[PDB]
Amino acid sequence: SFVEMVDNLRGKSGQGYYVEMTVGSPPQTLNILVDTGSSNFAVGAAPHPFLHRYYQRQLSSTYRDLRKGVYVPYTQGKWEGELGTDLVSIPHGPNVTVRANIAAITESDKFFINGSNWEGILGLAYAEIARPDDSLEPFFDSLVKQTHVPNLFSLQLCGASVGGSMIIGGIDHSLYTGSLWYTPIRREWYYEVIIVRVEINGQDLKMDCKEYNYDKSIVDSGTTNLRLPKKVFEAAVKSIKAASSTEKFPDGFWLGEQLVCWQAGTTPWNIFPVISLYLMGEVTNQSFRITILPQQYLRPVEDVATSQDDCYKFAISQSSTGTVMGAVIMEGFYVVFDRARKRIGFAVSACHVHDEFRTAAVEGPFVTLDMEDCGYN
Ligand SMILES: CC(C)c1ccc2c(c1)[C@@H](NC[C@@H](O)[C@@H]1C[C@H](C)CCCCCCCCC(=O)N(C)[C@@H](C)C(=O)N1)CC(C)(C)O2
Repeated sequence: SFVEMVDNLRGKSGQGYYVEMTVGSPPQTLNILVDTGSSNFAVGAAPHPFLHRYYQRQLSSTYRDLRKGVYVPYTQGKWEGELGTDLVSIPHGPNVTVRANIAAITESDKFFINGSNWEGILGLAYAEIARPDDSLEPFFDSLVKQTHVPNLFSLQLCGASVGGSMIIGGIDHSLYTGSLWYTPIRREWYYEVIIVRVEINGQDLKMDCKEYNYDKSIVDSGTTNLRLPKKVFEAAVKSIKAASSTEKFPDGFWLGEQLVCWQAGTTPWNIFPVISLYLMGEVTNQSFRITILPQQYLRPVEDVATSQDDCYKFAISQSSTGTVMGAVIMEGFYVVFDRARKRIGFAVSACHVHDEFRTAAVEGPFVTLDMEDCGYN
């Protein structure tokens, strides 16, 4: 019954992907942002200028207050609220209903986005990072523990405003081509992985592979960009600037604030390089790579000056808190979060990103020595 979940995600570019859910009794319908970078299920529960609707506890006969507060500070944005429980279901998901923890958001800061169509957040990562502490069982743990839904999910995030699929409980073989390559989940808190090699247009960055994972690398659908630690971001940008020196862009573009434009249909894709991330494999001394096209890290932005040009923002940004494989990296791949086997699988998506010459890829096997030395401590 996975066909029912195909195309159950929507979103706007740079504004995440959301799925429809219901909370309470009688059911209250809300759009919920799908976030593999956090572990709290939370929904707006008080008026807010950017909310079209909100969770009204006073109307749900199944609401149970927990007499406990909560706040979550993300990389950017934060909210606070009240903890409680209620019945939750996913209309275009498994045909079940679970009692789960819910944070009713009463105040927020730079969290809700003006005109985004979602009103809450579904953190799908592990208890270790739940707020206030790891005793607040996350939604997906509740789902698996109360139903027979198998302990895994897969995300097919599509670019161009955007759609996708979240298969809860398995893999839908019509959503990808080729082979699935698995990398171990290093530790169950974020979806942490180990990057063992980085190449740009086929040229190795020749860095201590510990630099790629300082102080961690994660798979995070709640983050738009590919976020790279200081030393890696500098090497990658320098490499990307040189490959595209044919044309000139403001330094505010390489800082991810200014947008570059071109005539409608003349974007010089061929001057921007492909980025290959090599990930630790399942077998000794074995890795595999995923190749990112520029159509992925040049995020198209809606120019409302003259809707006659193609404009983009550079979606690779600097980090001081580790590598983040954000939504633009996940886009065009089918990503399997195999919690049951502590591994994350990658395959070319059915909605893969098109270049009339190059293609995104997931290729292996590759031999890599001393992969364990690349994890940071
Ligand atoms: C568990 C939580 C406390 C936490 C704390 C730190 C933290 C993360 C999670 C990890 N995931 C972060 C992730 O969950 C958060 C979730 C967002 C607030 C969800 C709402 C906005 C979704 C649509 C616009 C995305 C813009 C974007 O890209 N935004 C807002 C990054 C900067 C971000 O922060 N997105 C990443 C990392 C580096 C490990 O840092």
